[PDB]
Amino acid sequence: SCSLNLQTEKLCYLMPKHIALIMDGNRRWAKDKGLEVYEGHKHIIPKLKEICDISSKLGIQIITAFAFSTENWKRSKEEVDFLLQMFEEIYDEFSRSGVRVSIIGCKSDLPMTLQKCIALTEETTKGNKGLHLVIALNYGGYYDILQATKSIVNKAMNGLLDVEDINKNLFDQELESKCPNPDLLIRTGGEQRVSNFLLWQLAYTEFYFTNTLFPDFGEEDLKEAIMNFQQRHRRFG
Repeated sequence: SCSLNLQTEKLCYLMPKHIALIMDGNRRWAKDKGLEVYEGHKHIIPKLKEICDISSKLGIQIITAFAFSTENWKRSKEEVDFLLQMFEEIYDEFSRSGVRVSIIGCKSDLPMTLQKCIALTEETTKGNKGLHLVIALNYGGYYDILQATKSIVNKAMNGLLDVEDINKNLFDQELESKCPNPDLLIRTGGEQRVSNFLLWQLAYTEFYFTNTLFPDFGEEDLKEAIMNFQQRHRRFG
């Protein structure tokens, strides 16, 4: 059965509280400087830290950043190997910062070195009360919905819930990215797609696509995206 006409609520009841980031344009950035792809990749973590510090001053509370999609597993070993090595630098950039860092995604597929850096990073930052950075590493929208579905099937087979208890709120509590959902998605590098980043979480998100390449994306670029977000609310709010 189904019924939508008496279903009120809404998930989790002018500045965007939560920004989702697709950090694209780094390979393109390297190629048009005549640099190896690896020189572009090296900009990702330090640029993400720079955006966190700017965002924290503007009163943004959450950033979810798409660091490593499941599609990365389809590139040359050397490129994957570079990238999985490179993300250990999350410890160096964030462990002694004022940013609270969580990772979402399938940790088990990552080298135990990366797994332990990730675990150390979450542990040392867990007490920071400023911006919460969620880093999506080996993460997909399909993955999040499937791991949630599996969790609900387990609960049902152990008599913890009835099919009639399955609703927006119950499902949401089982996802790795939970509401409050992103108010604004920013994608750099010119593509106008979400590339299986978040699916469930983007239902009411404002989409902002810029041709700016991630390594050129600075405080000015961010304030422009936010002012655009504010004019959309005056027009459609």
